[PDB]
Amino acid sequence: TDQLHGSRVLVIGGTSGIGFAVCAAALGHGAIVTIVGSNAQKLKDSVARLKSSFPSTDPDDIVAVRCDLSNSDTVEQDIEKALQLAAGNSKINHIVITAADMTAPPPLEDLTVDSVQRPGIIRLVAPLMVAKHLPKYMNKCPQSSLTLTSGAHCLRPNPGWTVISGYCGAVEAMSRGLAIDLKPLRVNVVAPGAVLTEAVKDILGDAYDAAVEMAEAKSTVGQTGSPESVAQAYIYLMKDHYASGSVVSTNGGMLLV
Amino acid sequence: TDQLHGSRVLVIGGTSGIGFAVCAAALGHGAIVTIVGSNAQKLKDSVARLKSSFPSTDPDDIVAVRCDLSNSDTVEQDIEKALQLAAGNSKINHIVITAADMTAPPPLEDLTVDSVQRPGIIRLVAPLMVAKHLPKYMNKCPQSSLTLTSGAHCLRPNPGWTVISGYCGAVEAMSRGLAIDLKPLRVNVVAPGAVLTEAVKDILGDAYDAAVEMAEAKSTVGQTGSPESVAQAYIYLMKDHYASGSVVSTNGGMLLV
Amino acid sequence: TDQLHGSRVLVIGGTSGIGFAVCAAALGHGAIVTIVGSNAQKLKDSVARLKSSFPSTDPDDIVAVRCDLSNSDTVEQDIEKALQLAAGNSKINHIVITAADMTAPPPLEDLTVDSVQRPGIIRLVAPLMVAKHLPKYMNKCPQSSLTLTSGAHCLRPNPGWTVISGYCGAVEAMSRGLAIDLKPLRVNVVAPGAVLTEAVKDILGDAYDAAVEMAEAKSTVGQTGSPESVAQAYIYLMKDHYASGSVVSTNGGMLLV
Amino acid sequence: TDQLHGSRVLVIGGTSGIGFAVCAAALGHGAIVTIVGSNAQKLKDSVARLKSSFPSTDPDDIVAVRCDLSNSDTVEQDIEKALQLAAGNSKINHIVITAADMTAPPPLEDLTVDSVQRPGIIRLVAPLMVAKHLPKYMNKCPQSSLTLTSGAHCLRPNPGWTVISGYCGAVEAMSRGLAIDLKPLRVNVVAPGAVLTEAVKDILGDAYDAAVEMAEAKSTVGQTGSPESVAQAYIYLMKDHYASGSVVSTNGGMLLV
Ligand SMILES: NC(=O)c1ccc[n+]([C@@H]2O[C@H](COP(=O)([O-])OP(=O)(O)OC[C@H]3O[C@@H](n4cnc5c(N)ncnc54)[C@H](OP(=O)(O)O)[C@@H]3O)[C@@H](O)[C@H]2O)c1
Ligand SMILES: NC(=O)c1ccc[n+]([C@@H]2O[C@H](COP(=O)([O-])OP(=O)(O)OC[C@H]3O[C@@H](n4cnc5c(N)ncnc54)[C@H](OP(=O)(O)O)[C@@H]3O)[C@@H](O)[C@H]2O)c1
Ligand SMILES: NC(=O)c1ccc[n+]([C@@H]2O[C@H](COP(=O)([O-])OP(=O)(O)OC[C@H]3O[C@@H](n4cnc5c(N)ncnc54)[C@H](OP(=O)(O)O)[C@@H]3O)[C@@H](O)[C@H]2O)c1
Ligand SMILES: NC(=O)c1ccc[n+]([C@@H]2O[C@H](COP(=O)([O-])OP(=O)(O)OC[C@H]3O[C@@H](n4cnc5c(N)ncnc54)[C@H](OP(=O)(O)O)[C@@H]3O)[C@@H](O)[C@H]2O)c1
Ligand SMILES: C=CC(C)(C)c1[nH]c2ccccc2c1Cc1c[n+]2c(c([O-])n1)CC=C2
Repeated sequence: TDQLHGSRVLVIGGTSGIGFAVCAAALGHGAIVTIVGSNAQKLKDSVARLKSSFPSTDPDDIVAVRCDLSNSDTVEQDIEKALQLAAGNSKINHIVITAADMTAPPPLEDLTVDSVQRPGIIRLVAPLMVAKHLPKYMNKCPQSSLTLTSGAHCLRPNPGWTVISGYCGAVEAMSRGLAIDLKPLRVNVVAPGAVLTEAVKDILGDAYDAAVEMAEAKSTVGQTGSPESVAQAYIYLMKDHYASGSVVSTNGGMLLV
Repeated sequence: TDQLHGSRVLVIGGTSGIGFAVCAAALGHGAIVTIVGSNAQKLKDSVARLKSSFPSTDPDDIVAVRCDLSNSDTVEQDIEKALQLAAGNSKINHIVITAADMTAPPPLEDLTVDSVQRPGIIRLVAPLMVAKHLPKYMNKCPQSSLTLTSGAHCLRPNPGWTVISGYCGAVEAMSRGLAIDLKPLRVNVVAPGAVLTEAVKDILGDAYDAAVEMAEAKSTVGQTGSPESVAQAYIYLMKDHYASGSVVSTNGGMLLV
Repeated sequence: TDQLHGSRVLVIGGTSGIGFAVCAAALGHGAIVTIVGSNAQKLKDSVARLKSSFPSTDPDDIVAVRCDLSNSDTVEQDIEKALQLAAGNSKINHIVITAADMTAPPPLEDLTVDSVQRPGIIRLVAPLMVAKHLPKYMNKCPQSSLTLTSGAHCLRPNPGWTVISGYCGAVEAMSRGLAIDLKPLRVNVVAPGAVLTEAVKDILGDAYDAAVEMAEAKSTVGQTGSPESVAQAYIYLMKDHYASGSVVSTNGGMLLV
Repeated sequence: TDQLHGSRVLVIGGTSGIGFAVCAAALGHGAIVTIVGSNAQKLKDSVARLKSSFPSTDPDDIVAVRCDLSNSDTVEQDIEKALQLAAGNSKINHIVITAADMTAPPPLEDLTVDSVQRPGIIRLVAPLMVAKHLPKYMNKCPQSSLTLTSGAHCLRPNPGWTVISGYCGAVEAMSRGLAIDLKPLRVNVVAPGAVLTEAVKDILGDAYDAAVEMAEAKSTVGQTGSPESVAQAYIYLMKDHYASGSVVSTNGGMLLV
C-alpha cells in the first residue's frame, strides 16, 4: 500500500548521478519508470543495473528512450515522444528533470555568445517544452507533479561557473511561473549541494581529493551528499500533494558556513 | 530494510493535527514514537487511535507524556523528562516540534508586553531547551535530525498576526543557528501553509467557512493541505541525511498568487 | 530639491555606531533628528558631536532623550515619550530603530529561560510598542517610513549567537507584518554585515584583531563595513516611496564567500 | 561636495523608463553620464530633455551612444565601444543595466525555441560581455559598482510571462557570480515591482486603466511605483561601498498580499 505503486514516473536525466538514484528510489516504491538520456550505452547499463537491483519488478516497468535534448531542431519532438512513451495508454504521474551537460564552461576571457546560449537549450528550452506538451499526457491535478533541478551555487556560486549559476536561478524562477501556468499541477525544484557523482569526478580530475575535503569541511554534516539521500527530495515532492512553488534544498548546511 | 524501522522518534506536539499525522506516518515506517502534549486526555485518545490503526506494532512503542511547555517554571524539566523517556535504554534518532499555543492574538492597539513574550516560551524557549539537553540523549550524527515548525505567514503575514509571524521568523533563523551549534546533527524547518486541523476551526469559530474558501482560492492547487500530506515533509527530513539548515515549504503555491 | 530637508527623523539607538551615522547622514540632508539611548553621558556627547559637525543647523533640531528600552515596566511609556517629543506640533516622517543590548549570550549548556526572553524586550517589544503608538504621531502615508535592523547572521549565524540570530529572524518577519498592519505607511529592514563599531570591540575584547581580518578576508569587498556606508541603506529607505516589506542587505559579499 | 560629483556613470538602457530616471538622478548629483539605447531618435530626445532640466550642466557631461545589443553579431563589440566612450580619459565608476525589449512573449501554446533564447542576448549575454571587458575601463575596487535589473515577477510570476521570470532569476543569480568574478568590484541587482513607464503603457494598451487599479490594489502602499522612486535604489547602490551580492527590492509591498 504505497502511494507511488501504480504511478508512472518520467526521469529526464536518469541514466547517471542524481536522476539515476531517483529511478532507483521510485522503483523501490513500485513505480513504473521511464528513463531519458543521450548516451545509448549509459541508457543500456542504467536499465540493466536497475533490473539487477529489482529482479522482482516486471521489466516492462523499466523502459528507456534515447533523446539528445541539446539540439534545437529535435528537442521538441524528442520531448513529445518521450512523453508519449512514458504515458502508454494511461497518463504520466510525475516528471523529474535533472538533465544537464555539466562540463566546465570557459573562463570570462574566452566567453563567447554561444557558450552562454548553448546551455539554455537543455536547461531552459527542454523544461518549457515539457510544460508545453505535458497536458496531453498528464492530468492537471494536485496529485501530479513536475520537478526541476537547481543547485546551491545559485546562492553561493562557484568560481568560473557564473553562467551555470545564472541558469540555476532561471530554473528556480521558471518553476514558479510554471506552477501558475500549469496549475493545479504542482511544480517544484530541488537545489542540491555537493553530490559526488561520476560527472563531478570527471570535471575535477586530479583536484577531486582536494575539492572533496573542502566540501566536507564547509558543511555542517561534514559530508558530501549521496545520490540516494538527495533522491529523497524528489520522492518527497511526488508524495506531498500540497507542495508547489517551492525549492527543496539538500546541501548539508553548506549555506551556513 | 527501512532506516526508520528501529528508530526512536519524539514528536513534541503530536496529540493533534500535523504532529499526530507525523506519528502515524512514522509508525507506518515501523518507528518507535513518543508523543508530548499538555492535554491529559487528548494524550490517551491520540495513543489509543494509533494503536488501533497499527495493531501490528507492540503497544510499548507508542508512549505519551504530559507537559505544559507554555510555563517557564517547568519547561526545562518537562523537556528533559520527555527526552529521557523517548530515549529509553537507547538514544533518540529524530525529534519533531509542532507545539504551539494556537490562540488568536490581540490587535495591535491592545498590544501588551505579556502578549509578546508569553508565546516565546513554547515557541523559543522549548526548542532551545531541547537543543540544550538533547546531546545527552542523542548522537550528534547526520543520521539524526531535529525539525522545528514555521509557516508561510513568515513571508505572507496574516493581519493582525504580526507577533506570530515574528516568532515563525525566529524559528527559521534559530534553526540555522542550531544547525551550527549541534553539528553534525541535522536541524531543519517545515513551513506549512493552510492546514485544516481541528485546532484551526476552534481559532476561527464561525468564520471558518469563509476562511477556508479564501485559502483554497489563494493557492495554485485549489485546495487546502491535508495533515497527512504535510506530514511527509517531516518524514523527508528524517530520511535525507544531507538536509540541514533548510526550510521545507509546503503551502499549495499560496506564495505565488 | 531635497525631500528630507523639512523632515523629522527619530533614530532609536542613535548615540553610537550605525544609528549615530544615520543621524549624521540625515542631518547632512538638513533633517530634524531626535535621538534615543540609555546612557546619559553618551547622549550629550552624541549631540555635541553633531552640532559641531553641523553648526549652521539650529541646535534645537538635534534633540536627545534617554530611555531604557530593555526595561519591561517602562518600555511603552518611554516609547510614547520619545514619539511625542519627535512629533512636536507636527508629525514624525521617519523612524529608524538600531537599539540593541549587544552583550555576548551564554553558551547553550548554561542557557537560561531569562537569557532567551530578556533580549526580546528591546528587540521585539520596543518596535511593537512603536508600531502601537506611532499612528498618533505619524501620518500613515507612503512618504513616511519605519525601518528596523537585522543582520546577515540571520542567514549565516555566528556561534554561539543562536538566540540573537533568532531575534534577527523575528525582526525580519515582524517588519513584513507591520508593513501590512500600518499600510500605507512603509516598513523595511536593514541587514548589515560586519561593521566595526566601538561596541563590537567591547564584545570581543582582546579577540578583536583576529576576527576583523577574518571578517575582511571572508567578504568580496575584502573590507569591513564603515558606519558611513551602511547608513546609506537607511537613507535610501527614507527616500524611496515605493519600498515596503523589504530587506536591504549591506554585507560586503559576506554571504558570497 | 557630493560623492557622485565628477563620477562617470554608464546607463545601458537609459533612453526611457527606469534607466532614464537613473540618468536624471545621477545628473542631479553632478555625475558624468553615458546613455545607451538602440533607438536613434530616443537617444537624441533623452539628452535634450536632460539638458533642459539641467541647463547649468556641461553638455560634455551628457554623452549618448546608439547600440542594438539584441544581436549577437555586434553585442560584444558595441559593449566594448560603449565602455570606451563612458571611460573617456578616465575610468568608469558605475554601470547600470536596465536594457530589455519589454514585448509580451508568446503564450505557451506557440512557444518556440527562438522565443526562449532571443531575450537572453540582451538580458544575459550583454551583462556578461560588460563584465568581460569592464576591467580595462574600470578599477576593480569597492567604490565602483555594477548594477543589474531583475523584477518582482521572479517571485510572483505574471501569467504568460514565465520565460521573462526565468531571465530575471538568472540575472539575480548571475549578479552573485559576478560579485565573485569581479571582486572586489561590487555587483548588485534592483528588483522593481510595478512601474508605470511608457513601455508598460504600450504592452497594456486598452487594459491600462484596469491593470493600474489591480496593481494599486495588490500593494501595501496603494500605489504604483514612481520611476523617480525606483531610481533611488540604483543611486543607493552607487553610494554604499559595502553593498555587494545583494538585491534591492522596490515593489510597494506587493509580495505581501
Ligand atoms: N552532482 C552535484 O553535486 C550537483 C550539485 C548541484 C546541482 N547539480 C545539478 O543536478 C543535475 C544532475 O547532476 P549530476 O551530478 O547527477 O550529473 P549527471 O550524472 O551527468 O546527470 C545528468 C543527466 O542528464 C543526461 N544528459 C546530459 N546531456 C543530455 C542531453 N543532451 N540530452 C539528454 N540527456 C542528457 C545525462 O544522460 P546522458 O549522459 O545519457 O545524456 C544524465 O543522465 C544537474 O543539473 C546538476 O547541475 C548537481
Ligand atoms: N494548521 C495550519 O494551517 C498551520 C499553518 C502554519 C503553521 N502551523 C503551525 O504547525 C504547528 C502545528 O499546528 P496544528 O494545526 O497541527 O495545531 P494542533 O493540532 O493544535 O497541534 C499543536 C500540538 O502541540 C500541543 N500543544 C499545544 N500547546 C501545548 C503546550 N503548552 N504544551 C505542550 N504541548 C502543547 C498540542 O497538544 P495539547 O493540546 O495536548 O497541548 C498539539 O499536540 C503549529 O506550530 C502551527 O503554528 C499550522
Ligand atoms: N556592528 C555590526 O557588525 C552589526 C551587524 C549586524 C547587525 N547589527 C545590529 O545593528 C544595530 C546597531 O549595532 P551597532 O554596531 O551600531 O552598536 P551600538 O553602537 O552599540 O548601537 C546600539 C544603540 O542602541 C542603544 N541602546 C543599547 N541599549 C539600550 C537600551 N536598554 N535602551 C535604549 N537604547 C539602548 C545604544 O545607546 P546606549 O549605549 O546609550 O544605551 C545605541 O545607541 C544592532 O541592532 C545590531 O544588532 C550590527
Ligand atoms: N517597468 C516595470 O514595471 C518593471 C518591473 C520589473 C522589472 N522591470 C525591468 O526594468 C528594466 C527597465 O524597464 P522599463 O519599464 O524602464 O522599460 P523601457 O523604458 O523600455 O527601458 C528599456 C531600455 O532598454 C533599451 N533597449 C531595449 N532594447 C534594446 C536593445 N536591443 N539594444 C539597446 N537598448 C535596448 C531601451 O532603449 P531603446 O528603446 O532606444 O532601444 C530602453 O532605454 C527592464 O529590465 C524591465 O524588465 C521593469
Ligand atoms: C509583467 C508584465 C505585465 C504586462 C503583467 C505588467 N502588468 C502590469 C501592471 C501594472 C504595472 C506594470 C505592469 C506590467 C509590466 C511589468 C510588471 N512587472 C514586472 C515586469 O517585468 N513588467 C515584474 C513585476 C511586475
